Parts: sequence; C-alpha cells; structure tokens
Amino acid sequence: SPEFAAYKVTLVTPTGNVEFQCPDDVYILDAAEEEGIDLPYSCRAGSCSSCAGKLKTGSLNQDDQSFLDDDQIDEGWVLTCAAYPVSDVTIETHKEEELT
Ligand code: FES
Repeated sequence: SPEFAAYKVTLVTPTGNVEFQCPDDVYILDAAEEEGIDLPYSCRAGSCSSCAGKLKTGSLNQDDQSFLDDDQIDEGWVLTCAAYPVSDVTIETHKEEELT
C-alpha cells in the first residue's frame, strides 16, 4: 500500500457541491478549510455534534472520533473533524440538526 495518498472528497453542502483532494493524513474538516470551504465545528476533537455529516459513498477512518456510537457509525454518520478518507468519499455536510 502507498506510504502516502490523496483521495477525492465531494462535499454536498447546503450552498452547493465542492470537490477537492484530501491527503490520507489530513482530516476532512482541515482539508476543506485549506480549500476555503466553511464547515461547521466547535470542539475539533471528535466529542460533539457540531461537525456531523453523512457518508454517502466510500470509506473513512473514524478511529479518532468518540461521540458517535457504533450504530451511528454503521448508519453512515461522520464527525468531519476526526475522519480521514481511505478512499474517494462523498459526504453530505451540515447534518448536526438531523443527527440530534
Ligand atoms: S467539532 Fe466536535 S466532534 Fe467535530
């Protein structure tokens, strides 16, 4: 497997869709911000609802998140501040209200 890689992230946001390359060692949130995208957050530590999204295709590593339970992870919930892509992914953002 490659020492380093980047994956195509498609974010489906309330103001439109955007795509960018995310390094496999950068969280979705941080990579979005580098591209000038404003995404919701507060704690940036994987322990709250602020940065919630829904995974629509592809795979994430969310080992660094703790607030979502195993059923919520199975349902496709994502804490964008604590998730790394391991494939190209599509995430629908700004989902805190739906999650909670
Ligand atoms: S901003 Fe709190 S879990 Fe992501």
